[PDB]
Amino acid sequence: VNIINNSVCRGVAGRRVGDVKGVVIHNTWTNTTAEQEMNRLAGMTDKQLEAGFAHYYCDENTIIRTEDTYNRAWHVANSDGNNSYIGYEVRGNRETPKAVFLQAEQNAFWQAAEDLRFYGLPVNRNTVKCHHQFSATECPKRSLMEHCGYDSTLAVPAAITVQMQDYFISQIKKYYDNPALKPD
Ligand SMILES: [Cl-]
Ligand SMILES: [Cl-]
Ligand SMILES: [Cl-]
Ligand SMILES: [Cl-]
Ligand code: NA
Ligand code: NA
Ligand code: NA
Ligand SMILES: [Zn+2]
Repeated sequence: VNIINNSVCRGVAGRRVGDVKGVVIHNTWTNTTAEQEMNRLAGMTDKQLEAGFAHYYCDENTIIRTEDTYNRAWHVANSDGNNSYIGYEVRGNRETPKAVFLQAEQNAFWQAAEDLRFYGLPVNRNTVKCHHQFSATECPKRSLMEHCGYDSTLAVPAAITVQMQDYFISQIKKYYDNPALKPD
C-alpha cells in the first residue's frame, strides 16, 4: 500500500486540546481515488475547508494523510468529535466494486490500528466510532450495507450501530495486536 503524507488541510482547525479519544471510520460516498480526494482538498480555500475534511483518505492502493493527527479535523460536525477523534475516509459509494471497497476498508483499519497503538488506546466501543454517533448522517453507508446489511435512509438503529462498531473493532484489533501484519 502506498503511503502519502501531504497535509493539504493546512491545520486550519488548530491543534487538538486534550487526549485522543479514538477513531471514526467514514466512507466518502464517492468512487474517486484517495489522490483525487487529496487534490480536491488541495484546491480548496481555507474557507472552503470549513465544509469538512478528515485526517486520512484511503482507497484500495493508497493511504493519504491529509491532516497531521495532532491537529483537529472537521469530520463529524460535533466539537468533541472533531477535537478528540481521528477521522479515516474510505473510498466507497454504490458503484465501487466490492473487492476495491473491502481493500480500501482494510487499509483504513490498518492505519487506525497504527494510530490507536501509537496513542496507547484500547480498541473497543469507546475508541472506535461511527460518524452517525456524533451527528445525523447515513455514514459509513457502504460499510453499513456490506457488513450489517443496512441500506437505508432511516436513522441507524442503535443495535446496528453496535454491530458496525464491533465489526470495525474486530478488524482494527487484528492489526493493532499484530503490528507486523500488512493490510494487503
Ligand atoms: Cl463523510
Ligand atoms: Cl467547521
Ligand atoms: Cl462488485
Ligand atoms: Cl446523534
Ligand atoms: Na467526501
Ligand atoms: Na470541504
Ligand atoms: Na470528507
Ligand atoms: Zn462520515
